[PDB]
Amino acid sequence: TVDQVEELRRDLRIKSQELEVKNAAANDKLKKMVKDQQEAEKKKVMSQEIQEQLHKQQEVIADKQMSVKEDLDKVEPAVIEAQNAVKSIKKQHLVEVRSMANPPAAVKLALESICLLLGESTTDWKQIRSIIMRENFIPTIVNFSAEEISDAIREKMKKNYMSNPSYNYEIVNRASLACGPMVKWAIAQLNYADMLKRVEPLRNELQKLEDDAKDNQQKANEVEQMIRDLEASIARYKEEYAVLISEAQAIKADLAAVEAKVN
Repeated sequence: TVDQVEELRRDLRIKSQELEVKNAAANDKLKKMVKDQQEAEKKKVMSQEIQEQLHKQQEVIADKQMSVKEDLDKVEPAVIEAQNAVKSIKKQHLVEVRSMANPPAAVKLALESICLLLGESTTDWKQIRSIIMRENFIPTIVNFSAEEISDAIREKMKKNYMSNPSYNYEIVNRASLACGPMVKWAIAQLNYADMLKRVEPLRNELQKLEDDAKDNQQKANEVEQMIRDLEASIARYKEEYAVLISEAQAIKADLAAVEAKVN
C-alpha cells in the first residue's frame, strides 16, 4: 500500500493545486463585484446629487408659476367682463352711432382708440364709422388676443387717450351707449397688454427650467436604471461565489482528513 500511500499524496497535491484554482477564481469573482460596486455606489451618489437639484429647480418653477398665476389673475377679470359688454348691444345704439353726422368728442375718441388697438392708421371720420358697423368688427374684438400689440401703440394709447381726462366710461357711455362697452374693453386690454410685458420673460423662463427639469428627470432615471441593472448583475456573482466557496473548503476538508489517517 506504499505505492498507494504516495499516489494518495500526489493526488492531494493535485487537489491543493486545484484549490489554488477554485479559491483564486472566487477571489476573481469578488474582484468583479468590487468593481461593479465601485461604480454602483458612485452612481448612487450621482442619483441624489441629481434628485436635490431637481428639487430646488422645481421650487423655482413653482414660485414663478404662482407669480404668473397672480400676475394674470389680476388684470384678466376686467377683460372678459368687457369682452362681452361689447356683445350685449341692442342695435338701437349701434345705429345711434352708425348714422352719426356730427359725433360728440367722447365717441370719436373711443372709436379712434379702438381703431388704434386693432391696427388702423386711418383716423378719418366717415371711413371710421363705416368700419365700425361691419360684420367682422365685433367678432374681431371678441377674438382679439392682446398678444397682438406692439410695444409702441401701447404708449401711443397711454400718452394720447387714457392720460386725457375724457377717456372714461361714464363720459363715453353718456355720449353713446355703444362706445362705453368698448371704452371699458380698450382699458382692460391696455392693462393686460401692459402685464404681458412682465409675463413675457416669465413664460420664456419657465421654458428654460421646465425643459432642463424634465431633461434632468430623464438623466435621473437612466441612473436608477443603471444602478438597478448593477444591483441585479451583482446579485448573480453574490449567489455564485457563495456556492463556489462551499466547494473549495469542502474539498479543503478531505485534504486535511486523509493526512490525519496516513500519519
